[PDB]
Amino acid sequence: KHNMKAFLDELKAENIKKFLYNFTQIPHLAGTEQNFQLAKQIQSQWKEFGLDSVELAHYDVLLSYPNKTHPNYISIINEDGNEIFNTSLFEPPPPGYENVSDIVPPFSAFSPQGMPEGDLVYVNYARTEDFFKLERDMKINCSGKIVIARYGKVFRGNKVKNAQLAGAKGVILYSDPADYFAPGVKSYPDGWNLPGGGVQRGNILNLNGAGDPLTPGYPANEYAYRRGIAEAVGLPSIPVHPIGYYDAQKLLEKMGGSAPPDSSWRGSLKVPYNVGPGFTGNFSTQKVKMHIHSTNEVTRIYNVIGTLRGAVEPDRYVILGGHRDSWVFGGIDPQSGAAVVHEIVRSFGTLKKEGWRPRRTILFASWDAEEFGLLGSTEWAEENSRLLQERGVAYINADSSIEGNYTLRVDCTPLMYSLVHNLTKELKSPDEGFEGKSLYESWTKKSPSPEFSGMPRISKLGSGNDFEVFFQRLGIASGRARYTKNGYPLYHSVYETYELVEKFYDPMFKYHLTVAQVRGGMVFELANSIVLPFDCRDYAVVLRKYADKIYSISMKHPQEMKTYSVSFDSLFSAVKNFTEIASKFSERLQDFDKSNPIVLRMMNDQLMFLERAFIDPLGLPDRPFYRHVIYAPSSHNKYAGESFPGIYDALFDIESKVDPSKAWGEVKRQIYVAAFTVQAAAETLSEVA
Amino acid sequence: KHNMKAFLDELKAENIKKFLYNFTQIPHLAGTEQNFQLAKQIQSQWKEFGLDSVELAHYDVLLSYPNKTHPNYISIINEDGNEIFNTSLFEPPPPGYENVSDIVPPFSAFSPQGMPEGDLVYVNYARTEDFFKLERDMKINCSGKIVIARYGKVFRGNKVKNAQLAGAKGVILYSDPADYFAPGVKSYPDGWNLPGGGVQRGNILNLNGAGDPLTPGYPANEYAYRRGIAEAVGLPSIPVHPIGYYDAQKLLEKMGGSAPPDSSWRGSLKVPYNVGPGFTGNFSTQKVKMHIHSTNEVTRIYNVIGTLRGAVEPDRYVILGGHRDSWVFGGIDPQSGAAVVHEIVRSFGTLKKEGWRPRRTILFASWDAEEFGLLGSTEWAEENSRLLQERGVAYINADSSIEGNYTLRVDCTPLMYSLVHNLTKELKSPDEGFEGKSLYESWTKKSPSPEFSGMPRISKLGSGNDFEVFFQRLGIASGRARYTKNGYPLYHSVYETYELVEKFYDPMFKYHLTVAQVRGGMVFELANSIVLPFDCRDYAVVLRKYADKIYSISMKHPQEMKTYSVSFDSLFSAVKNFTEIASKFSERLQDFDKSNPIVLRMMNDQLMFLERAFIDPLGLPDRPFYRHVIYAPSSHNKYAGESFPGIYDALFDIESKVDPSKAWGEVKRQIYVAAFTVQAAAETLSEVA
Ligand SMILES: *[C@@H]1O[C@H](CO)[C@@H](O[C@@H]2O[C@H](CO)[C@@H](O[C@@H]3O[C@H](CO)[C@@H](O)[C@H](O[C@H]4O[C@H](CO)[C@@H](O)[C@H](O)[C@@H]4O)[C@@H]3O)[C@H](O)[C@H]2NC(C)=O)[C@H](O)[C@H]1NC(C)=O
Ligand SMILES: *[C@@H]1O[C@H](CO)[C@@H](O[C@@H]2O[C@H](CO)[C@@H](O[C@@H]3O[C@H](CO)[C@@H](O)[C@H](O[C@H]4O[C@H](CO)[C@@H](O)[C@H](O)[C@@H]4O)[C@@H]3O)[C@H](O)[C@H]2NC(C)=O)[C@H](O)[C@H]1NC(C)=O
Ligand SMILES: CC(=O)NCCOc1cc(Br)ccc1C(=O)NCCCC[C@H](NC(=O)N[C@@H](CCC(=O)O)C(=O)O)C(=O)O
Ligand SMILES: CC(=O)NCCOc1cc(Br)ccc1C(=O)NCCCC[C@H](NC(=O)N[C@@H](CCC(=O)O)C(=O)O)C(=O)O
Ligand SMILES: *[C@@H]1O[C@H](CO)[C@@H](O[C@@H]2O[C@H](CO)[C@@H](O)[C@H](O)[C@H]2NC(C)=O)[C@H](O)[C@H]1NC(C)=O
Ligand SMILES: *[C@@H]1O[C@H](CO)[C@@H](O[C@@H]2O[C@H](CO)[C@@H](O)[C@H](O)[C@H]2NC(C)=O)[C@H](O)[C@H]1NC(C)=O
Ligand SMILES: *[C@@H]1O[C@H](CO)[C@@H](O[C@@H]2O[C@H](CO)[C@@H](O)[C@H](O)[C@H]2NC(C)=O)[C@H](O)[C@H]1NC(C)=O
Ligand SMILES: *[C@@H]1O[C@H](CO)[C@@H](O[C@@H]2O[C@H](CO)[C@@H](O)[C@H](O)[C@H]2NC(C)=O)[C@H](O)[C@H]1NC(C)=O
Ligand SMILES: *[C@@H]1O[C@H](CO)[C@@H](O[C@@H]2O[C@H](CO)[C@@H](O)[C@H](O)[C@H]2NC(C)=O)[C@H](O)[C@H]1NC(C)=O
Ligand SMILES: *[C@@H]1O[C@H](CO)[C@@H](O[C@@H]2O[C@H](CO)[C@@H](O)[C@H](O)[C@H]2NC(C)=O)[C@H](O)[C@H]1NC(C)=O
Ligand SMILES: *[C@@H]1O[C@H](CO)[C@@H](O)[C@H](O)[C@H]1NC(C)=O
Ligand SMILES: *[C@@H]1O[C@H](CO)[C@@H](O)[C@H](O)[C@H]1NC(C)=O
Ligand SMILES: *[C@@H]1O[C@H](CO)[C@@H](O)[C@H](O)[C@H]1NC(C)=O
Ligand SMILES: *[C@@H]1O[C@H](CO)[C@@H](O)[C@H](O)[C@H]1NC(C)=O
Ligand SMILES: *[C@@H]1O[C@H](CO)[C@@H](O)[C@H](O)[C@H]1NC(C)=O
Ligand SMILES: *[C@@H]1O[C@H](CO)[C@@H](O)[C@H](O)[C@H]1NC(C)=O
Ligand SMILES: [Ca+2]
Ligand SMILES: [Ca+2]
Ligand SMILES: [Cl-]
Ligand SMILES: [Cl-]
Ligand SMILES: [Zn+2]
Ligand SMILES: [Zn+2]
Ligand SMILES: [Zn+2]
Ligand SMILES: [Zn+2]
Repeated sequence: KHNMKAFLDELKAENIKKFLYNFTQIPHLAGTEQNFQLAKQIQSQWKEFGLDSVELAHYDVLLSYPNKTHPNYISIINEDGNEIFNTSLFEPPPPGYENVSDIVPPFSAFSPQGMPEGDLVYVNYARTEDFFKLERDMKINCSGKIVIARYGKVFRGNKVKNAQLAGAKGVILYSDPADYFAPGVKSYPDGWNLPGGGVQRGNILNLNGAGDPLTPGYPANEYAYRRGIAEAVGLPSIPVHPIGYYDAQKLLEKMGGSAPPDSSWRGSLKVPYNVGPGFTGNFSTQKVKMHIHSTNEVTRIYNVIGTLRGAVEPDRYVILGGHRDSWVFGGIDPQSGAAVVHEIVRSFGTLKKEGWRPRRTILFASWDAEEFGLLGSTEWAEENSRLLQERGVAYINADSSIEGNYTLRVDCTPLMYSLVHNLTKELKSPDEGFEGKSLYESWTKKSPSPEFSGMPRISKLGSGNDFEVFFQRLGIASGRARYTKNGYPLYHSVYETYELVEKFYDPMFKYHLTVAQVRGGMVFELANSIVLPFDCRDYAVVLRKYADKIYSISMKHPQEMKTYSVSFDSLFSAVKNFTEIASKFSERLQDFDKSNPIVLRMMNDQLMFLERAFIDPLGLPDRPFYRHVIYAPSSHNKYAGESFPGIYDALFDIESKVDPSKAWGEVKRQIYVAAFTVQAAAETLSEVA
Repeated sequence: KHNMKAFLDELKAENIKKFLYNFTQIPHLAGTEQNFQLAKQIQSQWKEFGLDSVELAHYDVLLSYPNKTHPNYISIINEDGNEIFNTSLFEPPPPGYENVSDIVPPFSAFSPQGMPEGDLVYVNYARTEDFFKLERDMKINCSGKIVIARYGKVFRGNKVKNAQLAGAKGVILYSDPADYFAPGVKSYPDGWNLPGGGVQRGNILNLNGAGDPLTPGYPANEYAYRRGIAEAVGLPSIPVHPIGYYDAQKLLEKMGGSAPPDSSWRGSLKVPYNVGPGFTGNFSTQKVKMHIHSTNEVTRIYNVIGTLRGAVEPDRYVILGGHRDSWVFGGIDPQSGAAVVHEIVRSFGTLKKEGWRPRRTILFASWDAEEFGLLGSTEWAEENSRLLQERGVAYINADSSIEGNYTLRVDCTPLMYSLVHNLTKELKSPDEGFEGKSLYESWTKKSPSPEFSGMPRISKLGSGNDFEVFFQRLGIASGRARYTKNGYPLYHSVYETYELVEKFYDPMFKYHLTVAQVRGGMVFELANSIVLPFDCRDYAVVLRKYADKIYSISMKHPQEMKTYSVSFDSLFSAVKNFTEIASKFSERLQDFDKSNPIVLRMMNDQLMFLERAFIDPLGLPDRPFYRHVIYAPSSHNKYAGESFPGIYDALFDIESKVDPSKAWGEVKRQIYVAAFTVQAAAETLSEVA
């Protein structure tokens, strides 16, 4: 039989290991020759593996790179202007890679150039609430200061935006052992912790879904018109640079001014964690000076796009996509995901060579420049948005397969909750102590949902990965899955290597195999079930949960809700209707006449277009590329999802707005928008005529 | 047989006559009780005629009405402030209707209130070029003046916008016999001309597709949040009022200042047509004073929505829609169209009662508040946009069936050119002298296309009617057809009556019948052809024509095109590709395996979504509701279509821009957008996998 079991059994742990090793011996930084070579290899092998076509799609996008002859670094500088202390120019490379060239030194991609000099303020995680505390409660003013912030909690682009809005003239990011050194574990190479010389690379953009900073809306193709840098989307206006905790200790140890406000502001280094501004009295005339010389350059990138034509509905696309570019070796990020995809392709190709075809078309992607802002996926989607809007069934992401070795992590649309439950009950747990039990059982035991007894946690989609264009811009049902912990310390560091994975995360490649089965399994089902495997009722349940949640936030302001006549009735009414209509649609989907293919196509179209129905073509306020009304990335933390984001942001900090009538007006406006869109989505599930 | 001939033969001229008479005995002004009653009648009869369901869909939208106890009028006022001349307060009503109540007096809907007083400037048709001539060449300054303009050439909303941007403090519109009195024909009731006391009502909004001024984007339903009037879309900021040529003569006869610049500025009244400002010396101290007291009011409107469920593809909608609201009696506008629709419904219902059903679902609409800005169609589309985006095959408009009695007029998407040619060859010409000949033959003889010998003129869609939301916002293939002349004088006047039509336009109701066959025929084919009756190749042909046209406009500026590197190569390349791909798609559509319904559905979806592919979700600059990249209403004349409007407006008057680098940049940007969208549309016709 050519069925799911056949697909699943052909997947091999040993294969994923061979591929991971192959993809991680040299760096594959976006826009470099080495990453072009790997694209060409992936393209050749997918062809050999059996796909019907395999093409490269290229774009010319804004990237950022340090100047090789003018390195970036930070100094403590004395009253004379002598640099008495300099941060490191490179991470000590790991054992056996000390002769690898083209390791990009740590830097914050897209930082502008500058050499600002000033007093430090320490801002904790540089979260919205950290700055509120500092400005509102402690009365510290960051204007003209250099801020230093510890990585963690929220996306680093949000930190930089927040610093910049507080009037900082520069930002220093560092990795605190409180957040990146697990108790009892040793530093790389002897365990999986971050050494003091390790540093986290990463871009610091605020793109809000735009893709290439220069070409919002349109693909960065050969004849594209580009904005000038001054009008580019999402670039920071102040220099930024990341450092490790050895160097951070040197910058923090002399800090003076106010004490930290409380213990949630103290990391684990042996320093007081004073907020500043500036240093204690003896050094009060020493300053910090950054030297940043990175340049932004339009550079060509390459996606690989593989097609496995569907037998019955070739005009219906199930997409498995993940990126290929890495900061350095990409041992976990992305290559642990890409090796999984490569084996998935191999297994689908095996079946195809024996004469099978999926029912719908499967598209496989190896995206470029994900690290620089999801640029490769976003540009390709901009190019192909019409095809995707009308034909896109689903998108399954495939970045890192592991960030830990404890249990499964799934984030996805409610429309895939049932699919994930059902598949995971049919898969074997790889976990110690659950030999012969199902993945559902182990996952449910170790990660119980907060809401329902006997079910597992499934999170909403956030962002900071390549599903963003598909889900939040285009409204294609999306999901992702990986093994996780109970981020990871070596994230975006030179120390993320093949050996890190083989020695410390997954020596048997069993967690990888489990992830390939979940991802692959999802795609197989999406691509081959006669009836699309979405359950609209699961949306109805979460919609009520989110409505209760947003209502409760509003209800912290009972007096304003009275004064301005703020009602959530319309939104609850819409959610009720969606629940009733969804229930009747499910009955029909169960009871409809199974022989009739138009009836079948009608009802699958209704399932496919349900996610699509949550898109507002007007987008969210000031964020035109975030069009989904139910889910957007948090305005405060790009990684986290926010539900009813339009209402959430209208309510956020509302007690501070100077014109409350106007602010509450806008809350009511967002309620109207959301109720309307919920009702409109429900109506797509009504009988059609 | 239940085929098109059966549908077509059941249509009767005598039926349309009975309905026209029924729909035109009392006024049906939007938002009034009488128009609600007619909606309820139409709903009852469509039910009786056989439709599967017939519902009212209501909205609460901004309308405008004069104050019944405080009438609007204009005065010449002397140095003392005595009103020595007053324009009329009502049109003399026609014979036999002098006791009809609730005839709304002439007014410009949505005018703000005011009583400005000043000197007149006469601005011809108040076109963009009229104001250029006045300001640039004649050096007359309209700032603080009251402008008087003759109706004609362009939509009146554009006139008012233009006046307002020139700094006018009020506008007076009038009907010049040069434009509204045909030589040799008598005034109503003795012929079809406009009497001197006749006046053209009409709204003066600049909505740019928005619908209800208060709820852009979203339906004006029960829980809608509304903008405040100050933030409403499209309202004029200066008072406006329309008058007839008796009154206009009194205002113009004393005009002084400069002579008219040339004869294209002179109408047919016995006045010099001086431009002003102000009156000749003896009266130089007399002024003009307007008194406008109209109010904007949120008012309920009612669309009637009839459904005839499809037998095979019920989730595919062919829409026949036209409005029901009228300024007064609506003898031509709209009721000559609505009576045609009513008979179409009757004929489809006849067949249905004998057991037939169309292949696809047919939706019939009787729209409200079209006269106030296409509000009823736009709000319903906003409500149902998701259903329409994914299911809408086509929209056939059905406003006035006649504006003359000479030949056919068709404006539509290229995708319907072949359909219209083929249908018209099968229909009988109603024309004198073409007894026994086809409508194609008479139409082709009297209205030859400018491009192709042996073919008829088919125009692009403009706007100023209820297809705008469907075509230019949503990208649903749209068309319209009526009998026309070789506008009409009594347009939007009290004199537009049943008798005007029965006595002077169409006594035998044969032109009406022909129009019902064309409209009905189109819908029948769209709704019942196995393969959708669109020919993508016809788009390819016009796309090249428009590209040649826009290139030629640019080429008036050869030196700037050199300096700024302005190339149209990408756009021509895209048009070439569309031509090649369209040709290959047509071969497949001809040669594909006819038995396979998914292949059929795939290919019909590709045809349905082709029009859809020209939509940019970002819209045109500053006009977010005009999203079609090939067609928008002219920024200078809402009635006229413009091709490649983004490039056209970037080029318009470019020699006047102070920063030519920036202006030419934006031209190149619009070229990129257009080439991209053309290529993207073409790619939807490529094999899908
Ligand atoms: C969820 O689904 C339910 C239907 O199962 C749906 O109910 C609809 O509610 C609207 C109002 O929110 C109803 O609107 C009314 O329609 C009647 C005509 O049928 C009007 O007369 C009513 O207007 C009068 O009364 C109003 C109420 O005080 C006044 O403000 C107004 O000025 C008029 O006096 C009113 O417009 C509608 O009829 C029902 N539809 C049905 C089929 O029951 C509900 O709207 C859906 N929820 C959402 C969020 O869409
Ligand atoms: C209409 O359809 C035709 C195809 O039938 C399509 O042609 C495509 O044109 C683009 C360029 O406009 C080609 O792009 C090239 O791709 C190759 C890789 O295949 C690149 O090496 C090229 O880049 C190099 O050369 C450029 C040209 O001077 C340099 O600017 C660049 O820096 C590099 O040195 C270039 O990107 C593309 O390959 C073809 N595709 C095919 C299948 O022929 C045309 O684009 C379509 N028209 C529109 C408007 O889309
Ligand atoms: C390790 C850490 O600091 N974590 C902070 C907090 O993380 C979360 C917080 C909440 Br609340 C909810 C969820 C998360 C979360 O899922 N974090 C994952 C961090 C790993 C990011 C990883 N992505 C990427 O590295 N993308 C790139 C580019 C992203 C972009 O340009 O948009 C980048 O992020 O620089 C990946 O998705 O695997
Ligand atoms: C009679 C006249 O003055 N004609 C001027 C020039 O007309 C044209 C010019 C060119 Br160039 C190209 C086409 C035309 C044209 O087709 N004109 C038709 C005038 C009749 C308008 C008629 N519509 C309507 O009355 N609509 C309403 C509401 C429209 C809105 O709010 O958007 C209004 O327009 O007040 C109708 O479509 O039948
Ligand atoms: C990764 O694996 C690929 C393919 O198995 C290796 O690429 C092959 O390299 C040899 C040159 O030694 C050639 O004979 C083949 O043409 C290559 N094939 C392709 C498709 O590129 C590659 O060398 C491996 N890389 C590492 C680091 O092990
Ligand atoms: C920090 O690095 C800077 C730059 O390399 C060092 O300062 C330079 O040192 C040489 C003296 O060897 C001078 O010629 C340059 O003028 C210095 N440049 C600047 C900008 O100061 C500095 O010595 C290093 N500091 C430490 C502690 O190593
Ligand atoms: C997950 O599995 C459940 C249980 O098999 C599926 O629900 C069943 O579906 C069948 C076929 O329609 C119904 O007749 C049974 O009544 C259902 N049982 C229950 C308890 O609902 C469910 O459809 C699967 N989900 C997906 C997306 O496939
Ligand atoms: C327009 O035609 C309709 C229907 O033929 C007339 O409406 C009918 O009016 C009588 C009252 O005289 C009732 O018996 C019916 O209930 C009505 N039917 C409907 C569906 O409304 C209407 O009177 C005609 N109007 C004019 C001006 O002739
Ligand atoms: C134009 O209409 C105005 C307003 O009706 C007339 O002026 C009014 O006339 C009466 C005298 O009968 C006065 O009491 C009002 O004070 C006048 N109002 C204003 C605003 O002037 C005027 O007489 C009419 N002019 C002509 C020529 O008929
Ligand atoms: C208009 O009529 C023409 C002529 O009948 C149609 O074109 C023919 O279509 C048949 C069926 O596919 C082809 O086999 C013939 O070769 C076509 N003839 C020509 C000259 O093209 C055309 O399809 C009709 N247009 C529409 C929209 O139906
Ligand atoms: C890098 O720095 C060097 C040397 O100090 C300089 O000459 C060069 O212009 C810079 N390179 C870039 C790409 O800016
Ligand atoms: C913060 O500091 C700068 C001092 O130069 C000042 O311009 C700004 O107003 C200050 N803001 C507050 C709230 O104190
Ligand atoms: C692998 O699993 C063991 C057992 O719990 C755990 O203690 C170890 O920390 C895990 N490795 C990683 C990298 O999390
Ligand atoms: C109309 O004018 C009258 C009388 O001069 C006034 O009292 C009334 O308020 C106005 N009506 C409206 C709706 O504005
Ligand atoms: C037009 O007239 C007004 C006079 O009050 C003036 O303010 C404006 O600048 C003038 N414009 C030109 C171009 O003369
Ligand atoms: C009806 O047709 C005749 C014959 O050409 C024409 O002279 C007359 O003007 C037409 N009526 C109208 C209203 O155009
Ligand atoms: Ca782009
Ligand atoms: Ca609206
Ligand atoms: Cl992932
Ligand atoms: Cl029409
Ligand atoms: Zn990654
Ligand atoms: Zn990453
Ligand atoms: Zn009309
Ligand atoms: Zn009209």
